[PDB]
Amino acid sequence: PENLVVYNDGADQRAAEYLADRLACPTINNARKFDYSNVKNVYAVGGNKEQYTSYLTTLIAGSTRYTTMQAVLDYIKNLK
Amino acid sequence: PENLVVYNDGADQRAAEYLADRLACPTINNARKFDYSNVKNVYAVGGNKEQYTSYLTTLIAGSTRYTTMQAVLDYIKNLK
Amino acid sequence: PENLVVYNDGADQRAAEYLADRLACPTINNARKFDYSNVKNVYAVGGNKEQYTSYLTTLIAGSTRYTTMQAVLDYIKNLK
Amino acid sequence: PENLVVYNDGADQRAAEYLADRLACPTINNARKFDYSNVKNVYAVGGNKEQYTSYLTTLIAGSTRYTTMQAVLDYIKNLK
Repeated sequence: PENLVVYNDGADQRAAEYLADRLACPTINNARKFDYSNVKNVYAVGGNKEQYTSYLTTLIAGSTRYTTMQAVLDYIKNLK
Repeated sequence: PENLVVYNDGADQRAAEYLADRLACPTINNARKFDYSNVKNVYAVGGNKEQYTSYLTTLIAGSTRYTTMQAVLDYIKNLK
Repeated sequence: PENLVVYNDGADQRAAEYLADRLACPTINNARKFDYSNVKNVYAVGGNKEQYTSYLTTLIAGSTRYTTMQAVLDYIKNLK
Repeated sequence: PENLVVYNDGADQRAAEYLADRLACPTINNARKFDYSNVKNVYAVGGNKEQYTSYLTTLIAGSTRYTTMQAVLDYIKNLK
């Protein structure tokens, strides 16, 4: 209900756990059927918006697994 | 606010993700400072109760990483 | 060249890391193009044999992610 | 015997798996007692050299989990 990070099976879970560390919050596998309606900030890591809940707040993703990870690190480093 | 699974760095994350799959819920690393007061069911996987929040509901843990995993599988298999 | 554990993206990596702990060996993601010809024992965790190298020695897999994990634990517990 | 990536429990495994993807090779947990003498290139991700085998070839590590990950991405991106 404050922050949640969602990811799909595979390399993107890696990036998601780094984001979850910085935000001090939980992660969730997108394959798990879940009620996102009461989560304040829903972050998605990797892929496209259509894969995720319509309650998504922020998508962090690049062209590859490596650039998705770079995008997360950029996001983490530039938080104020 | 329904279910959350907490784990410590290492092998226990493995067991936690299996439990989170069965419960269709998020996981959280115990190193992340987090407010557990509004979570209905807090599950902890591995270790002892003193490592975790006082809002803990269910600890699933054995003597080793392998028996902790066995305990989680037992828990999953026997849910009705 | 003694032991190697191979897995596919997702839950099966979890089981593979438990097996790799017991065998004190490396793991490899099956998506990585790799030369298996010089590995003495090739273990695969989850799925079917057709997914993996023809140098496969032992497949440990069940009907589900949970029973694949059970099969690995059985294998670990019963080693002499 | 060509490439192997070693890591310690925790966040550094994340970076190690990205490196292993790029190099198409296995990963190994540093807690596993292992014979590194016949591996051509031994990569370590995170921490200091004293934690790892003396057969280590390349250490990729920063001041934090996040900068260790950045260092791996830099390494991956700049390979020719």
